[PDB]
Amino acid sequence: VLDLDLFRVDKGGDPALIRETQEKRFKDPGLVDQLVKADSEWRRCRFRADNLNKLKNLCSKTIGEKMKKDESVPENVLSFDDLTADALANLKVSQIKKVRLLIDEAILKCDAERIKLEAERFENLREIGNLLHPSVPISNDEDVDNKVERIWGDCTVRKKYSHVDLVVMVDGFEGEKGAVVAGSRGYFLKGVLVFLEQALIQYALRTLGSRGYIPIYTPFFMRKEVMQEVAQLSQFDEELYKVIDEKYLIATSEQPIAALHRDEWLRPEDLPIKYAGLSTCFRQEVGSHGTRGIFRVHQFEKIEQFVYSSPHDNKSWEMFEEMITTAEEFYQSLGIPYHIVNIVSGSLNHAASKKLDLEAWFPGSGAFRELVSCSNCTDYQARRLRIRYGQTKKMMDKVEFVHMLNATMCATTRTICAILENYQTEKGITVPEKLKEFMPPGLQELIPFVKPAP
Amino acid sequence: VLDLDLFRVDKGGDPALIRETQEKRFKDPGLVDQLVKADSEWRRCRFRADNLNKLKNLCSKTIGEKMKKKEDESVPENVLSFDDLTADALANLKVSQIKKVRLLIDEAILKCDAERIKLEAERFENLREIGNLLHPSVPISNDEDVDNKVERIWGDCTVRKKYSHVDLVVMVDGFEGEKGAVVAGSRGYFLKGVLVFLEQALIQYALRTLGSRGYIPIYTPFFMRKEVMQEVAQLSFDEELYKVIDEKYLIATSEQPIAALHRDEWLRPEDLPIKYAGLSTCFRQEVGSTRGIFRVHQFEKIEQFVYSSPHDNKSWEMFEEMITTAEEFYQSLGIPYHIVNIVSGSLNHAASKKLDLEAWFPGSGAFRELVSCSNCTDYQARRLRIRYGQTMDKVEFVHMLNATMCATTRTICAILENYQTEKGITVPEKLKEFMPPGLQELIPFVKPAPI
Ligand SMILES: [Mg+2]
Ligand SMILES: [Mg+2]
Repeated sequence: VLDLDLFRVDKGGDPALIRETQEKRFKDPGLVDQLVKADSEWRRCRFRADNLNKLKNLCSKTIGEKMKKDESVPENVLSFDDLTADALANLKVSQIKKVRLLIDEAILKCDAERIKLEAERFENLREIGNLLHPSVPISNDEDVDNKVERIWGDCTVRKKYSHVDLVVMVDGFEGEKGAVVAGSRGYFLKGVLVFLEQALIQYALRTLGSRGYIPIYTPFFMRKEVMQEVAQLSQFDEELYKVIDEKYLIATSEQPIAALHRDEWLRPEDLPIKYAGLSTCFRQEVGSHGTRGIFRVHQFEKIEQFVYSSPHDNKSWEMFEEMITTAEEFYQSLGIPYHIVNIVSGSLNHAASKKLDLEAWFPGSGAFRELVSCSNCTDYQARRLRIRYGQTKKMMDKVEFVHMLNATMCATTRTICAILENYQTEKGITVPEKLKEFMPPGLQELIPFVKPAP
Repeated sequence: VLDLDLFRVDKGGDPALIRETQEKRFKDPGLVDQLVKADSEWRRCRFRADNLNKLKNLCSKTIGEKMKKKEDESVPENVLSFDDLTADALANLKVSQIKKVRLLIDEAILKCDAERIKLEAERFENLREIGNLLHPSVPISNDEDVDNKVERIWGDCTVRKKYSHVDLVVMVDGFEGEKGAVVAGSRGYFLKGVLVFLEQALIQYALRTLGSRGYIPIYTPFFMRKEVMQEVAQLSFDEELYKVIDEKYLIATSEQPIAALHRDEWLRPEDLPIKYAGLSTCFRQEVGSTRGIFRVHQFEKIEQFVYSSPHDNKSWEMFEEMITTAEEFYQSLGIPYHIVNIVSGSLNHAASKKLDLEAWFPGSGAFRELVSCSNCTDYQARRLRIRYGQTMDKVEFVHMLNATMCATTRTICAILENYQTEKGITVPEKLKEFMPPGLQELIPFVKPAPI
């Protein structure tokens, strides 16, 4: 969520800049005007209600000195404007009472507004997205305007089989009974594919590990209270699962890891802190209808990159590029062709300044499909989670919050499909060099077709 | 659930033995008698009704040949019986006699619709509560602590070492349980760094070991639909699992999804044994109520699931292979342990026998179970309807055995407590190959102990 001081010109903000961003994503720019308005009303109330406190006091102190010594009149010329220490000392105690009653009744009307405002403010702030990097293509149309930045390896080449067939032909896949047991799209992974996935996971962990990442195995479900801080409203509907306190099944490894450092002060010598998330992830995936394979599925393992960065100096954008670079070199090494894609503003979620997708070329399917997504969220989440930049070297008006980035480096199911269609040959699927050491004996070299293709 | 013919003496049964068993288990010996009664009442109704009918036809048959070939008294008394009314005695009784005898047979025909209800009532209710046959070796007691039999011991289970698994897990900087309780709830945890690596080593080592002994590794869904989770899982809906919303449950073992894999199938005898190494993350609510990774709500588990032939000793030989395979595993990891034969009182209804491998924790000064192996014979297979062969005469069911070979967090604790030293945790030889460089000799203590 954005700093409120950004919506206040007297605090150094530019409501105009945010109005304009709200336009670059495609969303209501008035959502800003309503926030400023409600914020201003909020702020005037705190001011006016402090005046009323003084007027009430003078009232109760004077009704104080008059009971140092029933009888009534309607008697009001007094608007609170005309009300003075002397003006009231000339009045019957019954009249000063009916005035103080008009004050405390106004002081309460403030508290009523303030309350309905504090919310109308927070409901609006939640729906206003983060500032965009200048490089983001401005469009609402994802397919036409996503912009291809780099290409690598041969993305033309066509091969014989789709990954749907190949998971059967090597007999690593039970989708019929998986569909009975867990519901639609449920699956079992058999044999070679289990050993293959373990190799991927090992190679990824080794990779990130030696680049400085700390492998971390997350809990798979989060408290509903911590979840609301790390995700958005369109998350709790589209894909998350409800569990019974009351908890949600994590859709990524970024959720628990963000909440890991919550309400804490990270020291600059310690940044950047890089984690390699290892988790099983669950997505309800509403909107994806259209039959089946292991590619789009409700349950899978991910290896995620999560980085805590300093706010200053562009160290977070430097880290951002370093993060997608790590992702590329991983797929480079496994010999998967891909192209990097800069996602349009309309398709970014609220916390993202910029998003890069690495999309692999699937030779069998003859399509690009997304293996990786990479985001810089700057301080948007950090400020909700209160993760503060912990500098000891000077004195500060307001604290600064760390930058947070997350990339999903490897989603085992999708990556496996990618490997399968790219390494597929005749006898079977060739095992990628970088994975051989991680396969069991007899499974290095090739993975044979044991069964015919549908 | 038991084969109904086991209750029927003339079907080869021994209802005494089943009673005796139910005694040995300490469950209710009565539930047998009830069902022998309801079963017999129905069958008696039925044999009467069927056999009383077989005579009514032989009444009409030889009554047919009578007027056709050639040739008025009361009913002769020496024919009314099942055994005394036979083809011959009908001839000497003429006809218009046979006619009247046939009216007495029809007066005695009854409907069993009333008795059937009662039988099915007993089956649906009681059958599920009569436990499986016991292996001769199962010690008979209801008190585990005193009467569990220790069959074997390996390595030195006396030895003490300085720190428990609770401290080592901190000292290696492998655990954030403070901040994992914030995120996931009570007992929630993060595993980090060296311990994420140790565990991937274990999973790799376990799967090589099972894979090269002929097991097919299988990665199951981590949740199943409420409907199917009911149709499969053992009486122990004891543990409260977890609920997901779709109406789904979070699995507590791989055993449930896999069992559900072969449900309602006929299995080629040629193919058996079918051996699976199940690999899944498991979720246990009720962790039992000072926080380690030993008792937690979520952990990875590698399980052995075997389908076997019902004939001869095959499943009991299989049972021994399985418990052995595990011992050898913990042996190669250099983990001291003893095998425990679990008493009759404590067995699940489906278990014929259960062996527990309990490793020794030097730091803690305690035995804690890393492995449990059970042979359920055809008990569950019969309910799941997983059939042996013949894809007519009496149907047979496969035997099913299952053992959890490695529960990663528990195993990891055993390794730490046993391999601890002054400098760090020595890496166990068979694991070295699977760890990253810098981790192959030793896992260092980078933090002071929580003292
Ligand atoms: Mg996607
Ligand atoms: Mg446990």
